[PDB]
Amino acid sequence: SPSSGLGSITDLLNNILSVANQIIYNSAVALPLQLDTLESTLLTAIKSLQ
Amino acid sequence: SGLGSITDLLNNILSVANQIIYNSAVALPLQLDTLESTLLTAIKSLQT
Amino acid sequence: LGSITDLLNNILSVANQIIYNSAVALPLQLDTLESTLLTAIKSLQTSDKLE
Amino acid sequence: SPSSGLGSITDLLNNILSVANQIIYNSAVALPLQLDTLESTLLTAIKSLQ
Repeated sequence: SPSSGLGSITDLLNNILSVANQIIYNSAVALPLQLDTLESTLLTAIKSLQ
Repeated sequence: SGLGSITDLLNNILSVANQIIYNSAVALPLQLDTLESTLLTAIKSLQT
Repeated sequence: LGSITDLLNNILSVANQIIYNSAVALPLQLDTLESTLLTAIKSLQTSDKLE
Repeated sequence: SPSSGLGSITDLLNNILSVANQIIYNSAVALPLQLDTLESTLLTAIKSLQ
């Protein structure tokens, strides 16, 4: 209903898209980076044994 | 169910999306830290 | 109802599944990874006391 | 594009759907694959002292 209905719906959809964009950053960049760092830390501690 | 209920759906989706931010940016990273620490101690108990 | 209502219902549905994956399935895999590794390390100690 | 197509709204819903899907793949498949690859690497590093 002019023009706010389009505007209010458009604004929520815009919020949701920015959050999902952040979630895809967390899952495809941040966490994979955290797991790589964790692997090598532990991998180093284990090789530190022999 | 006019514009209002669609606005409820949107709020429900936004709220759930927020929970997913918590899980992925807070809970999982913290779980990984706790795990890293537990294994680090155990490996270290082999050393000394 | 309806096209937008249908799309939104789908999105929500995928979202609830993402909540399960990230709050239940992944933490379970992390716990099991921890358990499995601790067990490898530990059974190794138990293998020290002999030979 | 004709107004009947809804314009702003329709593209947003498609993007959010596309992203949600990629998030599903990352949490259900990619991260699990990386976790398994991690566990093997560490186990193999342990297997190599034994």
